Amino acid sequence: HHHHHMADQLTEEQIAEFKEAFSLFDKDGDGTITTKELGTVMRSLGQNPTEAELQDMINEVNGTIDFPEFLTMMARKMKDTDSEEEIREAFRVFDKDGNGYISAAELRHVMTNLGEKLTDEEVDEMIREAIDGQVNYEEFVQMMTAGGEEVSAVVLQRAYRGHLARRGF
Repeated sequence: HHHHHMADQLTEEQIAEFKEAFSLFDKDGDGTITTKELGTVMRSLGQNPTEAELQDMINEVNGTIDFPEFLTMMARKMKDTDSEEEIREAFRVFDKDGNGYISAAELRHVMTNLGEKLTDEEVDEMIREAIDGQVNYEEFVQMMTAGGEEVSAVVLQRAYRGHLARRGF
């Protein structure tokens, strides 16, 4: 019926690169790898899934992974890696002294005055989830992962609204 695939988001070079790496881990040449190789082939390709991510991927699966499933796994993890990096860069934009912290006051301010402005209810929940009144934003990012300032603001608001949606259920 349909032709769409996550691999549509991959370049031809990536497909070839992922194919070479995958096959490098296929021992008996049956076109599949075992679940215990998944983490290592992903790392060999520059992706570092956490133990939880790996467990989630494996649960989606005779204990083997076929190539199209692997391409899908790669494409989805690459998307998450890119988003996570973008969220970190967006926070870094608002870290004026670059020390890895943002004041609760400053975070609340940029979230409500720039971009797709957070409501008082959204932002107050944000501050609650984020304080020692300093926000270690690296920790906040890891927690969410389970002008220049304008674009950065929207990155954070969309990331946070995504987190809120998941939490509402």
